[PDB]
Amino acid sequence: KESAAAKFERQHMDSGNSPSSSSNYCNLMMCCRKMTQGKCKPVNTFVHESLADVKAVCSQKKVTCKNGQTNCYQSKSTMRITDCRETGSSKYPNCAYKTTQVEKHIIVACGGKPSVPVHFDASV
Amino acid sequence: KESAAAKFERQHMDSGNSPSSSSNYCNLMMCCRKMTQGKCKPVNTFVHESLADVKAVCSQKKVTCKNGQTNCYQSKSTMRITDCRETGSSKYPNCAYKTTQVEKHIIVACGGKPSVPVHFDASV
Ligand SMILES: Nc1ccn([C@H]2C[C@H](OP(=O)(O)OC[C@H]3O[C@@H](n4cnc5c(N)ncnc54)C[C@@H]3O)[C@@H](CO)O2)c(=O)n1
Ligand SMILES: Nc1ccn([C@H]2C[C@H](OP(=O)(O)OC[C@H]3O[C@@H](n4cnc5c(N)ncnc54)C[C@@H]3O)[C@@H](CO)O2)c(=O)n1
Repeated sequence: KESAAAKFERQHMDSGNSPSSSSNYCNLMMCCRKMTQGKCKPVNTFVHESLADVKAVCSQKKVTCKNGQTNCYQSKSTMRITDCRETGSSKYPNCAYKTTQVEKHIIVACGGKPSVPVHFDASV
Repeated sequence: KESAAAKFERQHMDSGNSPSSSSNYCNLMMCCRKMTQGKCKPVNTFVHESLADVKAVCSQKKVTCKNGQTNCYQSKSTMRITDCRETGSSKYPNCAYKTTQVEKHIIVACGGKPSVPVHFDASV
C-alpha cells in the first residue's frame, strides 16, 4: 500500500521556484504520457500539428527507416515539434529533460489498415 | 493491448497545446501525478515550498479540519501554492483544469509517528 505520507507527497508536493515554467514541458509531458516508468525514455518528440496533417505523411515521401525497415515516410513540409532529451543529470526515477522547440521535417513509420503512423523515426 | 496507432498518439501527439504556456500546468501535473485515472479529481493543491517547511506545519497552529476531525494544522505564513480546479468544460477522460497561482496559508492533516502531512485540507 502507498503510505499516507508518500501519497501526500505525490499529490501535493512540487518544490521549486518556477514550477509552471515552459522549460518544464518535457518533464511533465514525459511523465503524463507514461514514458518515465521503469526507465527514462532518452529521446522523444512531440508534434504540435493537426492529427490530419501527421496522418497525411503516410502518403508522402518514402524513405528507409534507421533500422532498415522500408515502411518509413518523410513529411514534405516542416512541422512544429518539441524535442525532449534526457539531461546529463537525469537519473531514474528522477528523469530530467531538456525542452527544445524546432521546425523540422518528420520521419515516421506507417502501418496497419488504414495506414497510419506507428513509430517516430527521425526529424530532418 | 494498446494499439500501435494509439501508442503513437500518446507518445508523440500534442495538437493544440503550446509548450510555451503557463496555464497548462495543472492539466499536465494532474495527469503526471496520477489524479485523472478513473475520473477527474475535482480540486487539488500543489505546494511549491520545501518539503521541510511543509512538514514543519505539523508543529504549528492546531485547527479543526473541515470534516470535524481534530488533527489539522495551519501554517504560520503564506506559502507559494498552485490551486487546480476543474473547468466547466471538463469531462472525463478529457479532464481540464484552471491554474491559479496563489499565496495563502495552508491547512493540512498530520498523522503517523513522526507526525507528517497526510491530507491537504484548505488554503486560507
Ligand atoms: N528525434 C527522435 C528520435 C527518437 N525518438 C523516439 C521514438 C521511438 O519511439 P517509438 O516511436 O515508440 O518507437 C517504438 C518502437 O517501434 C519499433 N519500430 C521501429 N521501426 C518501426 C517500423 N518501421 N514500424 C513499426 N515499428 C517500428 C522499434 C521502436 O523502438 C524511440 C526509439 O527509436 O525514440 C523520437 O521520438 N524523436
Ligand atoms: N483547497 C483544496 C481543497 C481540497 N483539496 C483536495 C485534497 C484532498 O485530497 P487528499 O489530499 O488525499 O486529502 C483528502 C483525503 O485524505 C484523507 N483524510 C481526510 N481527512 C483526514 C484527516 N483528518 N486525517 C487523515 N487523513 C485524512 C481521506 C480524504 O479523502 C481532496 C479531497 O478532500 O481535495 C486540495 O488539494 N486543495
